Amino acid sequence: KTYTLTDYLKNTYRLKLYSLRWISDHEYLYKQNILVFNAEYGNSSVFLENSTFDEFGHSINDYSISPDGQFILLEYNYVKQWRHSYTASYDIYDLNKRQLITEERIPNNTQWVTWSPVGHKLAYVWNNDIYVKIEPNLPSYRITWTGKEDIIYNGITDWVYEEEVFSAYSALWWSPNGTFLAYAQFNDTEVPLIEYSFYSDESLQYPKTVRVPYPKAGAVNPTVKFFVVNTDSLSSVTNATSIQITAPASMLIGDHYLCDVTWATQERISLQWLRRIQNYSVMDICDYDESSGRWNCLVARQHIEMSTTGWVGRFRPSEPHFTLDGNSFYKIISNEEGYRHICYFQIDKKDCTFITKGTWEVIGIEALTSDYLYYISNEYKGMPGGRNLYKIQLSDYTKVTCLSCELNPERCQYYSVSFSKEAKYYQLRCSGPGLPLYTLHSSVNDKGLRVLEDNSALDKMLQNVQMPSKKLDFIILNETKFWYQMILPPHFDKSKKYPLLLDVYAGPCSQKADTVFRLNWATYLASTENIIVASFDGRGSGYQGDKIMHAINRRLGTFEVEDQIEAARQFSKMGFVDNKRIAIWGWSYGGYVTSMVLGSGSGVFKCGIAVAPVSRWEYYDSVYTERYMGLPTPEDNLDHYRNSTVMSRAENFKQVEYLLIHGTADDNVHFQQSAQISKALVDVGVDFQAMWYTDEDHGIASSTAHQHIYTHMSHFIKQCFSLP
Amino acid sequence: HHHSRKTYTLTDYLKNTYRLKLYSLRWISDHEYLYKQNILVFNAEYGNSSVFLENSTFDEFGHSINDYSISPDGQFILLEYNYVKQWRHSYTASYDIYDLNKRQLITEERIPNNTQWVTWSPVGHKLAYVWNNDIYVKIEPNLPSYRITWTGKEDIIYNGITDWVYEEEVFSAYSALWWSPNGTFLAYAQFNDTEVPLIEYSFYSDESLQYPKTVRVPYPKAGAVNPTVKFFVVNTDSLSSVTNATSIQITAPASMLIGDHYLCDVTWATQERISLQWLRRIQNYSVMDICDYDESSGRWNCLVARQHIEMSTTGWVGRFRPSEPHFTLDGNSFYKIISNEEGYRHICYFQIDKKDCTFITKGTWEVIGIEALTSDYLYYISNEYKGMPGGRNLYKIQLSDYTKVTCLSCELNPERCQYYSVSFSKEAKYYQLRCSGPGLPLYTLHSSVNDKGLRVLEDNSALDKMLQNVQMPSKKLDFIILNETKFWYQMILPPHFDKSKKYPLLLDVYAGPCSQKADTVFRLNWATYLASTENIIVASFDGRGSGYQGDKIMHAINRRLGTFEVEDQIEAARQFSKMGFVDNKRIAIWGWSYGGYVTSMVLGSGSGVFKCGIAVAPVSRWEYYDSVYTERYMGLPTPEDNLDHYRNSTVMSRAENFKQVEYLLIHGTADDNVHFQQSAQISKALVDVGVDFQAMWYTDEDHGIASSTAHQHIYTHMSHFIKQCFSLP
Ligand SMILES: *[C@@H]1O[C@H](CO)[C@@H](O[C@@H]2O[C@H](CO)[C@@H](O)[C@H](O)[C@H]2NC(C)=O)[C@H](O)[C@H]1NC(C)=O
Ligand SMILES: *[C@@H]1O[C@H](CO)[C@@H](O[C@@H]2O[C@H](CO)[C@@H](O)[C@H](O)[C@H]2NC(C)=O)[C@H](O)[C@H]1NC(C)=O
Ligand SMILES: *[C@@H]1O[C@H](CO)[C@@H](O[C@@H]2O[C@H](CO)[C@@H](O)[C@H](O)[C@H]2NC(C)=O)[C@H](O)[C@H]1NC(C)=O
Ligand SMILES: *[C@@H]1O[C@H](CO)[C@@H](O)[C@H](O)[C@H]1NC(C)=O
Ligand SMILES: *[C@@H]1O[C@H](CO)[C@@H](O)[C@H](O)[C@H]1NC(C)=O
Ligand SMILES: *[C@@H]1O[C@H](CO)[C@@H](O)[C@H](O)[C@H]1NC(C)=O
Ligand SMILES: *[C@@H]1O[C@H](CO)[C@@H](O)[C@H](O)[C@H]1NC(C)=O
Ligand SMILES: *[C@@H]1O[C@H](CO)[C@@H](O)[C@H](O)[C@H]1NC(C)=O
Ligand SMILES: *[C@@H]1O[C@H](CO)[C@@H](O)[C@H](O)[C@H]1NC(C)=O
Ligand SMILES: *[C@@H]1O[C@H](CO)[C@@H](O)[C@H](O)[C@H]1NC(C)=O
Ligand SMILES: *[C@@H]1O[C@H](CO)[C@@H](O)[C@H](O)[C@H]1NC(C)=O
Ligand SMILES: NCc1ccccc1-c1ccccc1
Ligand SMILES: NCc1ccccc1-c1ccccc1
Repeated sequence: KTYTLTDYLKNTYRLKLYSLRWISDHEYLYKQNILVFNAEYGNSSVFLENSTFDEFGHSINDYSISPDGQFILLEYNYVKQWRHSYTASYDIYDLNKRQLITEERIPNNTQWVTWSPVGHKLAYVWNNDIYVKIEPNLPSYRITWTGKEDIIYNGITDWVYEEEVFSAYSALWWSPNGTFLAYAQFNDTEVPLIEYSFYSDESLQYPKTVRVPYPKAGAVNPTVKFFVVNTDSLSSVTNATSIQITAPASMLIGDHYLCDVTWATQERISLQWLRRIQNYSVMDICDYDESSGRWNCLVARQHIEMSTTGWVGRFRPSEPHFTLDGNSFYKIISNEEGYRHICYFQIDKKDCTFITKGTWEVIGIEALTSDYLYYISNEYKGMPGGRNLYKIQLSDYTKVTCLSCELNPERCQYYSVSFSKEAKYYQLRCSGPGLPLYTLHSSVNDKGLRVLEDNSALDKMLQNVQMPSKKLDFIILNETKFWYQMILPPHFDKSKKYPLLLDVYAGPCSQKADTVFRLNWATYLASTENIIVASFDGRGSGYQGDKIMHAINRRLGTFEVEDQIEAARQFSKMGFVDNKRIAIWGWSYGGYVTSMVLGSGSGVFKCGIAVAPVSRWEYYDSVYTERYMGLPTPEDNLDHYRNSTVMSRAENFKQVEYLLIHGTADDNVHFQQSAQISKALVDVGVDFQAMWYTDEDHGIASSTAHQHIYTHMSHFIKQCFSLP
Repeated sequence: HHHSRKTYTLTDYLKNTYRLKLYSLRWISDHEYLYKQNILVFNAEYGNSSVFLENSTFDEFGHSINDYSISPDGQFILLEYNYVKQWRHSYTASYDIYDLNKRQLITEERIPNNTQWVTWSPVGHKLAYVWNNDIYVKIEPNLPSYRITWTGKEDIIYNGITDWVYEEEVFSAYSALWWSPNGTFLAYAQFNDTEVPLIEYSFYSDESLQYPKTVRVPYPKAGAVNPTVKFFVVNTDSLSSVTNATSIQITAPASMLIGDHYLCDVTWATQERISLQWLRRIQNYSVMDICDYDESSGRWNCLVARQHIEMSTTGWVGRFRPSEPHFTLDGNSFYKIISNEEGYRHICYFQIDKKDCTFITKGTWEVIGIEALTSDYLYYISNEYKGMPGGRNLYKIQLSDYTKVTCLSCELNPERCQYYSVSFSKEAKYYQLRCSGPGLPLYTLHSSVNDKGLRVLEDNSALDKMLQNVQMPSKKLDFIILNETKFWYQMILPPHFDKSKKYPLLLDVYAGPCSQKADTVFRLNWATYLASTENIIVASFDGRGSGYQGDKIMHAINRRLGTFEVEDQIEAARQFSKMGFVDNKRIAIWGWSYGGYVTSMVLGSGSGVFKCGIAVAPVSRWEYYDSVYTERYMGLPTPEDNLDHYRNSTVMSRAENFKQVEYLLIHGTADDNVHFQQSAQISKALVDVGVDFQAMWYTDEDHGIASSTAHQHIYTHMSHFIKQCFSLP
């Protein structure tokens, strides 16, 4: 038998995870029941039983143990908002007594909650204001009084900061020992609202209009203010006093963003700010002052990170990792040859020294100790789509050890890591070419303690199914390596001609050719329909240096689009591809590129599917769009904004079969974007197929809609490929 | 060859290869009408037409002239430009006035931009116009206008113009202004939408609009808060530029003010007598008031003795609304189509001071409309000829002798003409007949004194020439017996139709209350193409709920929408397949609006009769459609009325059954009538039960999906879907 659409949609074959949350430097929690595990022995006692909260009445979505292990926070009444944001009810459970607190409870509709990093202090956001609980059963102190729905956000992000800047709803930062609470304040007063209908359940007589403050390209952005409150000197008599830290003079001169918050020590915080033109950012290092109670960020302690060839950072400037004394830090920046490497900074000195070098990139700094910096990179075998954990000796930068490279080179070439509280242990997460493998390691000697999850259950289930394989490789274009992957049908025959589906994203810093094992739609297409599904990382793609990544700076809808067409041409020349049956599909940026490709009039592609595509860049949000496109003004980049629309390519869609799909409640890529594509196609008399999804957002992630869209897409591709 | 090789193609339909010529005229007097070659004044009797306005006269105008309107006295012309469509009847335009005698544009005190309605008095050249929701009157075109109302408020208070629901469902017009016969009085309605909830939807506009617009329209859905209505009459002769105008309120009868009600008809009877019809929100009870002007009061008074009640125990009253009265010259009598004791609609003769009327027509057929009445004759359209409800003829009944009824149009050309409408001159001395009948449309002129044909105005001979060579389809108009009742169907049959072959069939459905889809009208439409080119039979059926056949058939679906009319369409297809020439592996159904709903209900019925179908802008559940139309047939969506059937006749509840059929669902996103909502709820329900189907939204299109480009796209799209459903290459 084969891996079917049903298998994909119903998860017949499930990849087991081994999700753990470190509680200390040698203990971690795991759900089977919730057990505590020992890293030394692997023994486990039950921490809270299957039904410890039986007579609760509510359904528990998640939990959060306080750092000192004295209280547990139960989260229920989960209502998803955007990508990361949501609302929930909360209860505090005294662990020393095993009983829910009933006094001064956390209110319903709480936007964000968090423990302080030590002890059991609590900070939550409710109705856009910040409250603090020193003790779970004591009244909370109100920190901010300016909270206003859709307008002022204290300690939580607005739509655009949530999606594009912090990848989080929270804008609350505890100092390491919980003394200070730092937060951001966002003002959306003059930011225009995107409006769309929400139809809701059949019983709703009149559709509801959703209105979300959302800055599209070149519109009025939110403004940001930054505060730090002392949670140890809180009065129950007077209103708490918040100390503002103003953005540096180089940022105040125009529109800007707060793009990073990172505490260095107990009395030192680092903030990164980004100009609206995102090629200039500044890091301030701010110290708490004694006989003034204020925060001072010495002009001399400013660190500038700018780019001559593009934007700054992969998606934002990278975060700093301070040494314990906070007089030094490490961060990933692109070197003089454009490759992202770790640079070592002195709090006071302008120049940093690079501690990594080469024609590969550091992905992330993972942990810092007294003697070692740990990082993940794609250095192993010059493969940008592999991921390995390396150890770098701080006293000698040349002494670099790959901790994961050789553990299982056959099945594992893509690792992530999770260190214990003080990096004494680490769990390795291999998502590698073979089935995922989760292993525990002692960092003192780098030996492997034990296998946590090996997916042998999946492994034997899969023994009985004709499974596809992955070919990961590169082609040469202009004396440059460009990587691609193919999901090849089972019993693949080089001498026979297969239909090929080109799976595209191709956004700036994207990577679609990697060593990750996946069970997805492509898996079914290859396994059952005998379709090759290819992906390709061309210009604009990430983790290969700025020469490649910055190629599309200010030129979205050009090189990354052309390169996808070129990749398909190269794939025809591999001899096992039926060039009468090449297709392309993508979601979001992938939707855009698919559409741009189908409208290019290249003649390479028979058909395509665009899901929730951007159709023109003025329709998309400011932070993301302007990062690559600049501003849509006559003095900046209007001409290319005007040039890079799918609408302008409508005529060329006469040569191809198109499917356009979009959820009507997409807060991210607004239905508007597809509504304009469809209108333009109609206006030039192009026939095509469409599908809207009522009330689905950008994820089209309802169990039923998810199943419906993939089913619908399968029929379209099978129809396009003459597959019965 | 030399035999017909051509067919009527999809391109022919979309590009208008074969154009039907019309002959639209407008009577100016009792013996002259206007026409357009250039604007001429044809003399009806001789044919001599002197030139009235050359095409060039407005070349220097600087704007494209959408329409024109000559004052009743031919002294002034109204030029309409900057036309901006709103709903089905409503729009906005600029207006200028050209003095026909003085030969130039009036520049002083011009009608403002964004005028909602303009109209001449029926005699002379008084003017009434609505702007910013208020009424203004110009006694002369170049003088300052008199402001009648001061209460107009966008979306809240409408003066002399209807709100959404009154435009669409009650008056079929934007104006709520009615001049008295000689222009002395200007009657108007005033609607109040303060608590009517707003439908809201996105308008995407030109691609240069960065943020979509949200359109907000006061629109009462079934059971919602309705607009209130007040009625006024102002004397335009006693206007002054020193005091504000005095509007005299005419209140509704107490039997109406007791609960929610509507004004459904306004009809002047004389210079000093107006008749109002009012309808209760439960639309089974209506009251006509008849109101004389009082000379000493300066007020209007409706005498309770002259009050007339029209009701129905079986359904609603009127075909879509209570019928309009047609008054005798003295205004002491009127004629009015009402349903007789056995449910057939006929002309009843009423006396102003009397309760009981006398029926002037009888029979198992119906009067469609009263068209004209004189001292000696009443002229009306009916479907009596050959007992064919889908046929239409002009009849003449003698007022002094009801047994003397003459058919004026029946026998003119019986073979090509079986469906007529009429246009009478100002005092019925001449009339134009429009034959749309089985053959090519024919326009003729007549004098009513001797009823002889004066001339052929337009005979569509150019089109007859072009068609002489193309394999056109034929129409079969016949009936079937069901529960010993005749139900009529039509078939657009492919050329060289062969009884022995098995053709695929498309059920073209509408099936709304008082609908008629089986008639004698000649049409060049999508159905023409399907038959001519694709060899598909496209049939239509008038089952229970349909009109022009009596209340027995028409009221069968009262309070029961989505039942018998739906069931009868399914039943029809069974009959068609059992006629022997239908391939019942290939039966499709398609409809728009109510027809979209019926399509959806049929596809979701689980009958197994249909392979596929297309629903365009369908209603999906009655709580989503407007109060006036829905409640007419469905009552209130309340537990103590009809909530049960409201909840029971949604297409959503039938989602599961769509697993058995190929479905295409189409809807314009800016549909102000049947909201996109209705399809959005259908789609969600089909997604929820894992049914695959096909969809197409039309960005910024409304209920008509009428844009040149969109119109062509949807028909191309549907053609592909139907061709693939039927395995047609
Ligand atoms: C959020 O920003 C808005 C817009 O800048 C601020 O509103 C202005 O406040 C000033 C002084 O209070 C007034 O004089 C202006 O007229 C306001 N403009 C508008 C558009 O409202 C608002 O004060 C800010 N709120 C916070 C809490 O910072
Ligand atoms: C802390 O600050 C808040 C908001 O600034 C105060 O609450 C307001 O108090 C003023 C008078 O001082 C009233 O006019 C407002 O109506 C109050 N707003 C609300 C509902 O909070 C609060 O009293 C302050 N606490 C003190 C006394 O320091
Ligand atoms: C339109 O109708 C509304 C009611 O729907 C009228 O508003 C009322 O006005 C009176 C007196 O001004 C108030 O007592 C009521 O509270 C209002 N009604 C409600 C409930 O809103 C309004 O006057 C009408 N408009 C006009 C000018 O006719
Ligand atoms: C693991 O085992 C030791 C005894 O060998 C015990 O003291 C410790 O508490 C255990 N930890 C857990 C997680 O139960
Ligand atoms: C949260 O909401 C529910 C439902 O209204 C209510 O019964 C409960 O008391 C609320 N809990 C809190 C913490 O306010
Ligand atoms: C936390 O840091 C603050 C500020 O430096 C300091 O006063 C305090 O000692 C620390 N708390 C403890 C007891 O760890
Ligand atoms: C940042 O971008 C602007 C606009 O593209 C450009 O003119 C400027 O040179 C850039 N600044 C830096 C510091 O590279
Ligand atoms: C129409 O014809 C009549 C009769 O022959 C003629 O006298 C007249 O000039 C024409 N009509 C007008 C008023 O132009
Ligand atoms: C209508 O608008 C145009 C353009 O704004 C203006 O020139 C013209 O005078 C206006 N017409 C009237 C009669 O107000
Ligand atoms: C007419 O009515 C309005 C308000 O209803 C008033 O403002 C206006 O001045 C009145 N006209 C005069 C001057 O009589
Ligand atoms: C129009 O009607 C009014 C009301 O009956 C009357 O006073 C007036 O004389 C009429 N006008 C003419 C010129 O017939
Ligand atoms: N908004 C940045 C982002 C982050 C994660 C995934 C997708 C996207 C995205 C959506 C739409 C268009 C371009 C990117
Ligand atoms: N609103 C009555 C009407 C009149 C003319 C044409 C269609 C319709 C209509 C639209 C939607 C649903 C039911 C009827």
